[PDB]
Amino acid sequence: QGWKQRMAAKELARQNMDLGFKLLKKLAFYNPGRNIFLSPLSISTAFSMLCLGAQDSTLDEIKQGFNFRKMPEKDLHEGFHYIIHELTQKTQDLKLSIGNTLFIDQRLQPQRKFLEDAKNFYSAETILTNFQNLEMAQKQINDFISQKTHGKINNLIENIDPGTVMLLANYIFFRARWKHEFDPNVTKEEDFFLEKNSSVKVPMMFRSGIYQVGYDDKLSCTILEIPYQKNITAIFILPDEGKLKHLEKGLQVDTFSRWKTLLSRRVVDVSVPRLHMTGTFDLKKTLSYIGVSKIFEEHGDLTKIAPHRSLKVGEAVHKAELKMDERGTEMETPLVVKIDKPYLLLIYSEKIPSVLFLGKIVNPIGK
Amino acid sequence: VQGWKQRMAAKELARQNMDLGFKLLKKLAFYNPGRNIFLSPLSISTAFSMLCLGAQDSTLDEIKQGFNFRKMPEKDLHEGFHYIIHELTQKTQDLKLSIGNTLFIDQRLQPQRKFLEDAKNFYSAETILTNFQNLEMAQKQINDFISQKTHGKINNLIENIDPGTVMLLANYIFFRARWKHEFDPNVTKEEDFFLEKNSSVKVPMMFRSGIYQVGYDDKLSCTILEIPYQKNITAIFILPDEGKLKHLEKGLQVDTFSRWKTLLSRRVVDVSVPRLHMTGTFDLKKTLSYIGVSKIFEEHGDLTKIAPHRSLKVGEAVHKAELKMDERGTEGAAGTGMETPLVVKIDKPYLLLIYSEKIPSVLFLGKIVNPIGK
Repeated sequence: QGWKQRMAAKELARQNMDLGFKLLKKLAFYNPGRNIFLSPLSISTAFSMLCLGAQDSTLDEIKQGFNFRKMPEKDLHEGFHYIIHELTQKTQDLKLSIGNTLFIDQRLQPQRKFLEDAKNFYSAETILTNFQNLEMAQKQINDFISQKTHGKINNLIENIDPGTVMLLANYIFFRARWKHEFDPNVTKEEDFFLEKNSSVKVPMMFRSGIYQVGYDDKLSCTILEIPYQKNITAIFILPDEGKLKHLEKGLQVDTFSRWKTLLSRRVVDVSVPRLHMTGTFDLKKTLSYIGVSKIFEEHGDLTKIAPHRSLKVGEAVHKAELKMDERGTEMETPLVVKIDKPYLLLIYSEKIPSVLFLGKIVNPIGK
Repeated sequence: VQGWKQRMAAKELARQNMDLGFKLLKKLAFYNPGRNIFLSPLSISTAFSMLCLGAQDSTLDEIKQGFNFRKMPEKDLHEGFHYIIHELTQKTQDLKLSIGNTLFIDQRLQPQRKFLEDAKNFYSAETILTNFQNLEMAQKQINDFISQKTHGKINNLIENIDPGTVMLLANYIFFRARWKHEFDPNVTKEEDFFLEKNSSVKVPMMFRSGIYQVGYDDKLSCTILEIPYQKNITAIFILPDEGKLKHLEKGLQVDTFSRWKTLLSRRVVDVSVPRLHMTGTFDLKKTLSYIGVSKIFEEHGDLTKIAPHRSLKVGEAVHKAELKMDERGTEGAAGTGMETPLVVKIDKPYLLLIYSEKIPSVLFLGKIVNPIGK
């Protein structure tokens, strides 16, 4: 019946919503005035997969920071196997792929149990790499990712710290058709105001129709939902002028369960910018913001990966990519909501409630 | 009319190119013994025929001499290769084939429009401006372009750029195709591939039983198998008997293949073919030295039609061919969804030829000494 696997996925996806908001708060604090676009779910798959090979302090600190301690390990890996499988899709209405690749030096001896578990549960490959020549190792890695991602992720690695013998690559892609397509001709190049007096011309889409919309008088932010076809929803949170920081600080799962109350089906004249977002994150620095570091340190806890006490994830990279355009399947006083100022974006799956992406878009055409 | 003249030029160019390929394979295997040699002689020819659009005097004459372009007018040379590229270039489910020519020129130079338009119209070749004053950035700019254009099939094309380079040529070709009759991925076991006498290695070995054009040449002591693709292309496996590959290389010609075709016949065969993900990268400066072409990589006054500069020369030139051979193929056409089966196991060093049938052309030419090596 898949009942247990689907329950683990729902609990893991729910707990992951909390992680996403914690990372967004820290990433926006340490990187102000910059786009922050990531996939908390994708990041979680990578470090749940590493729990297949971690022990003692490293394993406990990973489960603590990601909140994996609430369920058994057997169900943790069975839940993520369900999540990845359901999501992993190459259809016309949804192009989604979650990639996890662990590069290990070829002189080390990866354990077969880990290798097979990582491939079966997470579809994660373990590639032998020549970390004795970092110039060669960097070329091996980038060539592998470029091939696997069909030229979408090229030059994934641009620097390898000296001493690296293991590197983790996490990458995700998303391309979905809206429930009601936007008119490509009504899409004009409008202004996106970076500040109260700083503008840039960006392609701005437009459509009028029924959307669940509201306003949160606590955070002073408007909430709009533009639905995708394949049971996914794009949630645009447009804060009022000067309340973006206030929104960032107060964002919580309690806020997520609360915004649902303020929604209602209404006719809205929506103006949404197009997006082709790519986010690259050093997972060593990012995870430090949530108290995970031992996995990137030598403690002798990764012997189940390769029999060596000095083993550690020397470098870890996350890459999130999303393309939002007009493609799609196809009453009262019209409302007006034009996203023409810094906003937050959440791509929320409805089956297996999961936050696929979490974005702070300060410039839809910046990079 | 009907494209007859263009299609005749293409056939004459493709035929002459078979001779070049066998000449290059012999020289590359001599200077690179015990290694896989996988290249596309046709792709290399498109690159240096395209440069004939902008070369003059000694450089132009030496290219036409070394590549044997002197036999037909230049108008027909470029119309023939334009036809070859057009027919081959496909991005369908049954065949993904693309031949790429990209000229990277330093941004201080001014590429001439006549050359740019002819190279784009006849050969689909792009001319991208690069900042060769920062060689690290130039190498990443180039490789990222190729990876993006080829969807990650041709990666890290360039690995080194000599200081002073102001022009760089990248020629690259990749290949994916569906067999006429797919192989069962489940029957694909890891069998032995004998690198030498009593020296074996485990390689993924595909298997299928069906009708194939097969034969055997008791003179050169080699087996000839043809596994056809769907879109009018054929994989030609020449399997020498143990220790007979070296003799075969010395003397391989089109005449040899024309004779082997006599020894073929449609027969039921239990074929065992290794899986392949071949990549070959070649410095075209050294490769073309084996056929007497060098001036294009030297400073003469012959490249002014490309860019007006007295010191202009092709500072670097790289060829990269990429191919993947796996089980993918058409479905539902064998048995239900005849005679004594023969047995052909490609389990020792062999030659591979990807042969186009409309415009008889050797798309790829490979010496596989180890299907999982290199």
